[PDB]
Amino acid sequence: QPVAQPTDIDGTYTGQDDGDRITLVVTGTTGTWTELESDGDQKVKQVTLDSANQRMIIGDDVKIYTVNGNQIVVDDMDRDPSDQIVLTK
Amino acid sequence: QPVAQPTDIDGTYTGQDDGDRITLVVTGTTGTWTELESDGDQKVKQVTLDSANQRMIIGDDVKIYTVNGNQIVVDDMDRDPSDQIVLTK
Ligand SMILES: [Ca+2]
Ligand SMILES: [Ca+2]
Ligand SMILES: [Ca+2]
Ligand SMILES: [Ca+2]
Ligand SMILES: [Ca+2]
Ligand SMILES: [Ca+2]
Ligand SMILES: [Ca+2]
Ligand SMILES: [Ca+2]
Repeated sequence: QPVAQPTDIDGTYTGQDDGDRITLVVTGTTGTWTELESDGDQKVKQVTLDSANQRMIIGDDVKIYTVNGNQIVVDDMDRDPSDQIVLTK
Repeated sequence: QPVAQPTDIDGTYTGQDDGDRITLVVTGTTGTWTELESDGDQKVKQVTLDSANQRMIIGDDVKIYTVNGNQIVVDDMDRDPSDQIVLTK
């Protein structure tokens, strides 16, 4: 289904994904997604947040997001739980 | 109805109620509720947060709370909108 998300979720949320530390900074309806690799490099992707349709676009990859207070759960469109990412501020 | 709330909502939320500034600090499942009066006095009440049953106890007054990201909406049990308080971090 498509469930509308809260619109005010400014903050800096962190978590882990396939060994990389993820840092999501949300400013309004946009953001940045930063991955910290093993070697210490970082990959930075621009984010847009579609709150009505629950869509998080990271670079050009479409995700689903769910806001639970300080927690943001990020899912693949097929919600493959092997690929779910949990971020917390 | 009774809708369960996110459990991780640490932060400092502010708003206004009947001319007083309200500051809600949440730590885990507890908190403090501070009212700033006109004369500059403050009234401080202890808070408990019942996330499963959506109940916020402020001192000994029972409220309903709804978490929308950085926003916490606090309602009387009869949800009289004349008495709703919106707090944001
Ligand atoms: Ca803000
Ligand atoms: Ca590299
Ligand atoms: Ca998949
Ligand atoms: Ca993975
Ligand atoms: Ca925390
Ligand atoms: Ca006084
Ligand atoms: Ca009433
Ligand atoms: Ca009032």
